[PDB]
Amino acid sequence: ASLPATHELHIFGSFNGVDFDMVGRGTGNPNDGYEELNLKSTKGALQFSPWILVPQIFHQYLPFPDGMSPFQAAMKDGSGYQVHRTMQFEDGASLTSNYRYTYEGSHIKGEFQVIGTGFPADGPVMTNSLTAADWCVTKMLYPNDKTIISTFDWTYTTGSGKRYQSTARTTYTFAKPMAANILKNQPMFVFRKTELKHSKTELNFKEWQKAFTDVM
Amino acid sequence: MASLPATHELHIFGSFNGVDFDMVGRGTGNPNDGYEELNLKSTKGALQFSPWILVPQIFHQYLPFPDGMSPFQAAMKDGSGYQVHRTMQFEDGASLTSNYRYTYEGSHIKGEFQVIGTGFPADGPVMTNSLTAADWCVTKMLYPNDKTIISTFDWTYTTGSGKRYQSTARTTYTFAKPMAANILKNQPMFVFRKTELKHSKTELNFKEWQKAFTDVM
Amino acid sequence: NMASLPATHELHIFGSFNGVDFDMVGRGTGNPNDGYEELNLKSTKGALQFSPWILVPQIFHQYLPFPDGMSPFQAAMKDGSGYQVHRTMQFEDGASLTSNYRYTYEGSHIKGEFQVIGTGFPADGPVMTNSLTAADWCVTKMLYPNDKTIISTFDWTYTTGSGKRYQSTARTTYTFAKPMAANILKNQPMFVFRKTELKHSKTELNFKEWQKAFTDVM
Amino acid sequence: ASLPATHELHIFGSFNGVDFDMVGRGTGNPNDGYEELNLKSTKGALQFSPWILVPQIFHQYLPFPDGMSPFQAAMKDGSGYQVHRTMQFEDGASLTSNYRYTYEGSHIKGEFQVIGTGFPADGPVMTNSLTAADWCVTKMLYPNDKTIISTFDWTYTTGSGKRYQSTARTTYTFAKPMAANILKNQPMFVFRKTELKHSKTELNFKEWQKAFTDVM
Ligand SMILES: [Cl-]
Ligand SMILES: [Cl-]
Ligand SMILES: [Cl-]
Ligand SMILES: [Cl-]
Repeated sequence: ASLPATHELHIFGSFNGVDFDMVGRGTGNPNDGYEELNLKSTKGALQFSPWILVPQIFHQYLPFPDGMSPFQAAMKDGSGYQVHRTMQFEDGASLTSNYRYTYEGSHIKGEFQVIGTGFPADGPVMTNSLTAADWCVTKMLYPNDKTIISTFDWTYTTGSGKRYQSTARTTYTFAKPMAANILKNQPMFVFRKTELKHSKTELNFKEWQKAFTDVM
Repeated sequence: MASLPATHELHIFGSFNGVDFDMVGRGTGNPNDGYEELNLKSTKGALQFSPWILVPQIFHQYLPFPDGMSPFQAAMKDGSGYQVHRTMQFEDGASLTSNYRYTYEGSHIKGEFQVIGTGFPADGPVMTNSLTAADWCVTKMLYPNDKTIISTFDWTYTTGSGKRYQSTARTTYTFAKPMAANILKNQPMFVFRKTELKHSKTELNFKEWQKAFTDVM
Repeated sequence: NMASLPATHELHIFGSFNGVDFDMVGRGTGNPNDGYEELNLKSTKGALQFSPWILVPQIFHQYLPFPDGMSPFQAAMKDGSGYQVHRTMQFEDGASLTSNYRYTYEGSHIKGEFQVIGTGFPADGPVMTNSLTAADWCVTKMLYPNDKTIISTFDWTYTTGSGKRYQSTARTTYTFAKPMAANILKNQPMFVFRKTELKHSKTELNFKEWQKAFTDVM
Repeated sequence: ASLPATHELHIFGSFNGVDFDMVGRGTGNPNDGYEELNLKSTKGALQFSPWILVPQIFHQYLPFPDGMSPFQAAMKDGSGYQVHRTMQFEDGASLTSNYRYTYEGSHIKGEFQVIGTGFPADGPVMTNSLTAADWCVTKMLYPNDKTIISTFDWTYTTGSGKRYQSTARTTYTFAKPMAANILKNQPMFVFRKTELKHSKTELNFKEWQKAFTDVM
């Protein structure tokens, strides 16, 4: 019906075969790409660094340079989209996820399944040694009118000073075609910053986004 | 009643390019030589994609090792079991991720497989139903710790045009209890496999042969 | 002494594509205050049997300024210690393109020796059929795992005559003889937005590049 | 014009921008794939683990199950082939190389250029922590009559107990078309074992090879 004002997320799955589950609510601004979110565990203490859930934890808040993003258009007309993300880490770990949304006016309900495996017991994720996520640029292309393929190199800083790297690849599938003005402008880049304050069981997340085809 | 498997059943489901699919069926196998065969039928009408893309998605509990039980077999016997997480990244940009869960009762396996595929082009061999066969394949397995197997292979199909359709496969196995020392000593462990698939748009018959080895010579 | 940011450069670029040798030589200029470069190259061994677009971005980061001052490439030229470049590119159709760049400096002038080896480009692919029409505008990500190394990554795509893009994954390692300055090392990651243009025949090309480094667009 | 009995190698290039150069002589058996090689450094002590020159340091010794490999056939008629190898390591290092050959009867002369970068100072290569190369299966496909694409996951055991991994990819380009009996029989696998006895300045290398399409 309209652009998003609020949202809620049920995020669940497993890391190294041990189940996790978090729920919570959030808000954001569709005019500038800002979004905020609180999450609490429903199954006790998290076994892994909560930073590994960034960027898992809402592009319906992202505007484009000259109008609505395809994500925003898909929310307004109700046809929507599905997300499918893969992340391969330097130390052999793999993190795959799928996002499903439903829309109630200006409210979004997220159901995000997230499966992580192969994270070494002594690596930065399982030892809670991640400190921050690097600022990041995503490259988006449109191989057809109902598909976005997004790529970025994702890196955390760790307590040792070494970075922890992964190669991210995200596919968006739309039920209806994206508008002609979106498809004409390829590639579309998105710069993003994130912040996360976390405990063993709870986290508060913030994101800022800016889309651009050109910086000159 | 602990045993190696004689029969299995599968519920396999998920989506390809945002379109849901669901199949169910039953199979048998020989855990002395890695043979298995499976019949599946669709529960949501005709499949929108090449049934070959469900191989190798569609049971390593049938695989023996050269010196004795595989960790897959050992985890079935004692009932502690394992989970499977597979990622396949295709040459044309498509991605196929999946997650396998099992339950056991004696010599019978019940499989619940979730499979999500996206980014398969409209004119690619998956969506045009142009995959003709799966190449015979060698998997490499390593054990980074006593409860994890990392499996890698280069997965290729033949197509109608003669061009092969390629993907890079990575599979993680996560066990509830430690694998035995006789398993962990032999690294890398390689597995040579062959597959056959007869299919319509609603039904398929799958066969697989397997042979594990550390040394060809 | 003549320690300087670059005004001019020359390039000898050579190696092979699908086992057939090629060799080009030429001269160029640029503006190290805004990242602009222009380069003219001519073949010394006949017609190029591959799309000249496959030599982008092979065909000078000494022209790139950073937002707050010199880039490490500029600083390495200014003091003469310099750097080596090692680039790998893996293409969607299974082709492989690896290269190594060596430089010498005389004041504001750069001499480049670039070795470039391409293999596995299919006979009916867009490179060997001269079907590449342009290179997409592109954002590179740079990180510094130590004081003498830069690791760079980008997803590199061309438009083609068929209408569908030709993709590769690019990874570049820069190795510096002396440590990079602390102010450079503090600002990570450093992104670089770039545009390119290429006019070409089978034996000659005119290349243009525009660059803009940034840690933040907001 | 002959199958190989002996060979010599000049291997050179750099690791992390530092030049290296080795020369030496070897023998092998073209009827079973065995080859042995001894090399000496010409620029003093090597600054890296000599294990990182495996598998860099002669498929002209490899037979196929139905006769000559394409590598053997290319030597026997003199048309030959070029090799182009890329290896991407788990800690961010890259190793690329190019091999050229000339033939003098049953004697091969190899000129191999090897460039390695991004090997961290505390990684297994630069600390000399590699203990052995894992036994390995290569997969070979022929996308056309003059090209072979070789893939393998390459791992060393180390002194820490953790393996050191890379993803290896090799392209062979032939001057003449390979024979029909090769092109139809895809994929071709090759199982190999290696042994290395090394010092800072000298090494003895051994390799055993076996090509197969089916082990049932
Ligand atoms: Cl994304
Ligand atoms: Cl597997
Ligand atoms: Cl770069
Ligand atoms: Cl090889």
